[PDB]
Amino acid sequence: FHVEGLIAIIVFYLLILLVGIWAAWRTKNSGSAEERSEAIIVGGRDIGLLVGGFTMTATWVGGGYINGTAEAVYVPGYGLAWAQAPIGYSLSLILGGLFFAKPMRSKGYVTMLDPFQQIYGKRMGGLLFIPALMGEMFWAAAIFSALGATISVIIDVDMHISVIISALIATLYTLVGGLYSVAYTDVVQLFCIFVGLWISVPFALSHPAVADIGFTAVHAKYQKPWLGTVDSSEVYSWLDSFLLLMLGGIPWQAYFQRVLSSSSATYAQVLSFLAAFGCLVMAIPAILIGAIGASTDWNQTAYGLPDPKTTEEADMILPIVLQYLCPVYISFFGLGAVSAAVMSSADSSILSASSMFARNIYQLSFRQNASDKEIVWVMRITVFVFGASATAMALLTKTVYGLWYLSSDLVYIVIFPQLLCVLFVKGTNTYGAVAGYVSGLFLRITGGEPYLYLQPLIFYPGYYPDDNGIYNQKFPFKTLAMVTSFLTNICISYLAKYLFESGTLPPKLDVFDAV
Ligand SMILES: *[C@@H]1O[C@H](CO)[C@@H](O[C@@H]2O[C@H](CO)[C@@H](O[C@@H]3O[C@H](CO)[C@@H](O)[C@H](O)[C@@H]3O)[C@H](O)[C@H]2NC(C)=O)[C@H](O)[C@H]1NC(C)=O
Ligand SMILES: C[N+]1(C)CCO[C@@](O)(c2ccc(-c3ccc([C@@]4(O)C[N+](C)(C)CCO4)cc3)cc2)C1
Repeated sequence: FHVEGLIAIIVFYLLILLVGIWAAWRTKNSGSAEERSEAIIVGGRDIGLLVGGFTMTATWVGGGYINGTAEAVYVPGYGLAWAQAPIGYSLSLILGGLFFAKPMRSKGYVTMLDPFQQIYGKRMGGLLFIPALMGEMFWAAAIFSALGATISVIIDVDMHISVIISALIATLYTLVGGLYSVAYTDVVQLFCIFVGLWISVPFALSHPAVADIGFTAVHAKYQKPWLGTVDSSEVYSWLDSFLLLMLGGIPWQAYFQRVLSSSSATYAQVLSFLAAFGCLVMAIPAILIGAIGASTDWNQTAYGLPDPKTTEEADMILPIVLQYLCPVYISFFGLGAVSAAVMSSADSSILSASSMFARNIYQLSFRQNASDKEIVWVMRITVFVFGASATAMALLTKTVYGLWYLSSDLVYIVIFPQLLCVLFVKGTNTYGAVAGYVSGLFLRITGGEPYLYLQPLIFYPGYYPDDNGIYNQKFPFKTLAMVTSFLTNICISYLAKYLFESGTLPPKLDVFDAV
């Protein structure tokens, strides 16, 4: 109901949009003359270390990660040792920039699936494009729903209007400016989230009511000592989640698009390392906010005796702290920081998915004669369509976090093993890749999603028949699936690639090219 909140938010939006358009105008005429087909997707192959590092740091830290870290820190049963998102992201980026992204940039690509369409073919590229698009779209939709909840609670305005205007801003961004605008707006929002998060903490910390975390950490508190141990019963599950965050974060058109624009491979790996450092340094505010929220005495605050953890409203602790433990003019800063992180992740995801589609699907499946113009038209139209679909998914999907998680498992199981095979383990043909993708899909689908009821059927040891009926299992069931898929891929690919010249084995038939 605060009229000045609308003023501040719209001023922020208009200013940063002006920055994005001012960035796009200069590089309107950039790259080669006939580079209109690929200027958007490639970024001119010339960005600095600073810009790329800031962009990647803003891309991974997109608000949803902040909320997840706060939840893992705050919710009882969880703990700081259960907040594997920051550490997972940091070591994922370090491993990426150290091992991968050297040969991905040294040769010179445009999208992720370039090795896929080079070694398997267009037929496999058009089938492997789906998981990345689905994952990016559901991630963006979940982050949008988070933004809507934050707005609808911090300000009295409804979530629909704010979500739709933010989506309109992102669509204008990825229409007008290809990659330079996204990068410069990423640096703007990264600074914004840094300053907002690190200015909203001390005011809440020194509240007269909340007990100091210097003691509210070890002995006995209202919620729980927020450290959080790993149960001897379940250490596999934590291993599985940690592995998923380490490895499933590597294959992503966001990071791959950022590395595919560095001026040189060395600058690309330094970009990845600096992005990891930035994620590490931006982790701390989320942990501090979680500690602040966990140490409160909610009865004597303005929220009331029913704690958020006791009202099933704990899914959004950070806005509660922002709007209750801090005054109005710092609550606005915190809300702006959250919105900026959301926009960074949203624009990165939309640009990545639309780039992948508009290049790889369109050029290599439908049209190659329209070499320059219709390609840029396809990118802009696809960006707009994906923005509209993001609006629809954010608006009318009650269960979107489950879709986000399911797409994360799908990517981490099907994309990473094939990417690793085509990069480091040569000799694999399309037969083994097809079989491994099929096996991974079967293992994921028949294993049963915890948040819906497609088919939760497995005799997996340690399956837990909880109250809602989702007999989920505590054994990893995800890393074992991915390792089985990768091993099956490599083994049968090698067996076929040798068997094709043995006997009546493939003397005549060739389902796909093998010689
Ligand atoms: C949660 O916080 C509330 C404060 O909003 C606590 O209420 C407080 O309760 C005590 C105990 O009754 C009140 O002290 C005395 O209350 C009587 C009425 O029963 C009154 O006639 C006396 O003059 C004296 O105030 C105290 O006033 C009250 N707080 C306020 C602000 O009025 C509540 O006890 C807390 N929950 C728990 C479990 O302690
Ligand atoms: C306890 N909950 C609330 C329910 C699910 O388990 C959690 O601990 C949780 C939260 C987030 C994730 C998560 C998984 C994948 C991804 C992602 O798609 C995001 N990126 C694409 C940004 C990189 C990593 O892959 C992000 C977050 C996984 C588990 C959070």
